[PDB]
Formats: sequence, structure tokens, C-alpha cells
Amino acid sequence: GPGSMPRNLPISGRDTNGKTYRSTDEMWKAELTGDLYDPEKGWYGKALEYWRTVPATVSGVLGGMDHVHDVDIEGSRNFIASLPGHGTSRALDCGAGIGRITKNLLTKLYATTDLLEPVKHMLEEAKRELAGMPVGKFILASMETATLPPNTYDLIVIQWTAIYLTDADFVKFFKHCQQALTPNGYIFFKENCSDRFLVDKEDSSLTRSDIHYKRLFNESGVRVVKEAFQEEWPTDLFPLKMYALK
Ligand SMILES: Nc1ncnc2c1ncn2[C@@H]1O[C@H](C[Se]CC[C@H](N)C(=O)O)[C@@H](O)[C@H]1O
Repeated sequence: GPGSMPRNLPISGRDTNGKTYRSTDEMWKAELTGDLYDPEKGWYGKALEYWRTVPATVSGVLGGMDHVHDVDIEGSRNFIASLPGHGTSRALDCGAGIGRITKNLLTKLYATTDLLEPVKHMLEEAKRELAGMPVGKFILASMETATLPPNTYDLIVIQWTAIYLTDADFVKFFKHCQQALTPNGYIFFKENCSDRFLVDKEDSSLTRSDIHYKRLFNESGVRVVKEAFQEEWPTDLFPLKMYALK
């Protein structure tokens, strides 16, 4: 008979001012006008302009939620530990900010870690905070403009940063990360998780659902090997999900 199923439906959502959308396709037509890098009008530009004045401090990268740091880092460490045949040579910290993840996790697990961050005062502070540590290159670029060499990384970290990518560029970037992995490499993707999206009109970003992410992974040609919610996460915050992708 008629029955609930345990598909490519439109994903609706809204922004933080309360404008609503029937689909993501409708939203990107609204949000991706003009020069994307215009600081006042541009999807990307507005986000970069927002970050220009964020303090280069842990409080700054954690949106004033400093106290979630320890649990976040322990969850990632336990998750990465569990990945079968994960390599331990080279890592890349994408949207690195001041190098928090590199400083507290990657430098303990990888022989060399590179950093990718488009905001100059964030990247500069990372250089200072990471002085005398197993760090390689400091790449001043956005994810969507970065060129990564093939067959290089055993881990590619994308945490609290893919919210700034358009879906088109999310798809492109994850496929580009895939070719940058070694055979024992994984993308480590850690992000806030909504089945509707929320455009944040303050920092020009969006939070997507698990189904939305997976739609994008499928389009990228990238597969989920492992996934898990961050345990012991404050109940009032968006859930934080980790994905290991190959
Ligand atoms: N398009 C983009 N590509 C790469 N990084 C970006 C982009 N837009 C914003 N960012 C950066 O993303 C960072 C988000 Se704050 C999170 C920082 C770090 N991943 C951590 O968890 O500690 C900021 O440093 C900001 O400058």
C-alpha cells in the first residue's frame, strides 16, 4: 500500500534574517550575484571581510566558544586513530585560521603538516604559534582557489570551513582533495550539521544537513568510509559530525 520509505528532492532552507527558500538552487541564484569576492556584495568576499576583523585567537576561531576545544580535539584524535591504514606522513589543515588543529593534533600525528588559510593576519599568527614545530608550507589562499599536488597527503582536514564554500565549489574542492591524497589518505571533514539549510547572513556561510553533504559527496565522486557525531558535545550547539572520505 502507500508506505513511508526508510532520492533527489529539493532541499529547502532559510537565512538568519528569516528569508526562506524552496530549494538550494533558488538560494544560490539569490546569493551568488555579481563579483563573488566583492567585500560588501560577494558571497566569498563578505566572509573574508568578516574574518579580517576577527581576532587571531582561539576564542576568535571558536566563535567565543573556547571551552569546546578540548573535547573537539580528543574526538578528532580518537576518530582519526580508528581509520584503517591511515598514513602518518603529510597533513594539510584547510581553513586553518591560527593553526589550532595543526598545533594541538596534527603535529602529534603527522611528520609534516601544511596550512591553507586565506586571511593574512590569521595565517601570520599561525606562523608564530607554530614556531619550531613540524610544519611545512603556509599557503595564503582560499580553498576554492588553491591548487594541491596529486598523491601528497595522508590527511586533509576541513573543519568549520566548508560552510564558506558554494555547493559548486564544495563539489570541486572535495574532488580536488581526493586527487591530492595518497593511497593511505583520507579527507577528515568535521562540520556543524542541521534536512534544511541555514544561510548565516553575518559571516556569509551556510550550515547543511547530512543528506545535503552526502549529495555533495556523491557529486564529487568521494565515498564515506567512516562517520560519527562528536560525543560529549554541548546540547545547545549544532551537532558536530566527522566524516572520513576517500
Ligand atoms: N573560502 C575559504 N577557504 C578557506 N578558508 C576560509 C574560507 N573562508 C573563510 N575561511 C577561513 O576559515 C576559518 C574558519 Se575558523 C576555524 C579554523 C580552524 N579550521 C579551526 O577549527 O580552528 C577562518 O580562518 C577563515 O579565514
